Amino acid sequence: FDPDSFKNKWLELHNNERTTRQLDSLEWDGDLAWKAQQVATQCNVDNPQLWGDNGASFNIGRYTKEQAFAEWTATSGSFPDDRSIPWQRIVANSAQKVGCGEATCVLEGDMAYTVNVCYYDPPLSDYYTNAG
Repeated sequence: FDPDSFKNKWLELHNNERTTRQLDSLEWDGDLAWKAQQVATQCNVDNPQLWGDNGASFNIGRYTKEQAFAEWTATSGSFPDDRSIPWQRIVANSAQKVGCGEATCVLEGDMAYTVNVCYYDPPLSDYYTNAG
């Protein structure tokens, strides 16, 4: 595990997407990244145990960073419906900060797959607030 490159890759993926669209870059926040790992550690994509006011303000996904990120941005198509929220978290105007974390989990007696989680601050709100 190389932390410095880890932060770089995640930030680049996020900031590429927003740079294209004339948006301010996101800054890394360690606290979020920690919380991200707390959630990542559980090996539970469907029913994570969450804590905090911003507990739900996160994306979750399987495999490599690129694959996981793409799967979120792929949801752009149906904006502004609730199916596109993954993508909304990434490109919300209001959003300032991201932190990501990972965990290696195992398909029982088969193979190991990475789990990725990113947290966002401020958390996503209503349609109007998000673009403010």
